[PDB]
Amino acid sequence: MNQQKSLTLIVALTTSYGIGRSNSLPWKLKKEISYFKRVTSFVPTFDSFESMNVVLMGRKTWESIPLQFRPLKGRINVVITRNESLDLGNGIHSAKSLDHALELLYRTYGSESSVQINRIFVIGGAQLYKAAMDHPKLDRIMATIIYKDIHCDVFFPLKFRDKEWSSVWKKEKHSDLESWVGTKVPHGKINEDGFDYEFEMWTRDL
Ligand SMILES: NC(=O)C1=CN([C@@H]2O[C@H](COP(=O)(O)OP(=O)(O)OC[C@H]3O[C@@H](n4cnc5c(N)ncnc54)[C@@H](OP(=O)(O)O)[C@@H]3O)[C@@H](O)[C@H]2O)C=CC1
Ligand SMILES: CCOC(=O)CCCOc1ccc(OC)c(Cc2cnc3nc(N)nc(N)c3c2C)c1
Ligand SMILES: [Cl-]
Repeated sequence: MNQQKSLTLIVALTTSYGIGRSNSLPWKLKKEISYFKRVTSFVPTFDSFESMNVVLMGRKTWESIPLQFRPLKGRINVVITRNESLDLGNGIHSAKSLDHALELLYRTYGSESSVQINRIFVIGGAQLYKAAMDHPKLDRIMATIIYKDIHCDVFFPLKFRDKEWSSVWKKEKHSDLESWVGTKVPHGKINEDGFDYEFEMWTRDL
């Protein structure tokens, strides 16, 4: 009673797998953030009466979000921190691991709760991404590929777009991305402030 739902990782990364710098994002992509918000928030209409998605994040990531945007609005936020202490918070879930997170959510949001969980997202930390990539329930990566080798100092931990991982991870057709995401999504290269990026969806079999 815990390993029911699959997990989905969402991430914006460079062709060199760069995801962050001096604790922030090394780009300003207002439309990319907008896609992040849409994907992490989307719940099918019949279910949206009573269902919410969950965002799981590292502590370094909760801190890196501008204070004005936390908790990520309209999603159940859980911060994962090996050190369950005084950090605050208007109603804010803390777990010491990804699995302890799942147990807290299934305990807190059972049939018995007015709020029901739709999809569960891991939204980063390189270190949390690492745990997710090792988790037997992670089966989907929503990747925004940034076609510039922007200087980063934090990297996504597994080269999932590369030949060595290509029998495990497969990029899906764009219509399948749109099906999963529940709307039309810009297809192909988008340019916002200096460089091209594009939305991808990768899966693996559990
Ligand atoms: N480009 C993208 O899409 C994204 C980029 N980022 C970027 O990533 C950088 C953050 O990466 P990273 O340094 O790895 O930070 P994380 O957000 O993964 O790390 C923060 C902390 O979360 C806890 N934590 C993470 N994993 C575990 C685990 N398996 N078990 C217990 N606790 C855990 C902390 O433990 P403790 O409290 O014990 O220290 C860890 O130090 C920032 O630059 C941020 O801007 C973030 C999200 C998305
Ligand atoms: C209400 C209007 O207000 C808004 O627009 C929302 C504010 C969001 O601002 C952010 C500022 C910094 C930031 O660094 C972490 C994030 C997190 C983020 C951003 N893109 C992201 N993009 C992708 N593909 N994946 C992510 N996982 C991701 C993640 C975690 C968000
Ligand atoms: Cl958001």
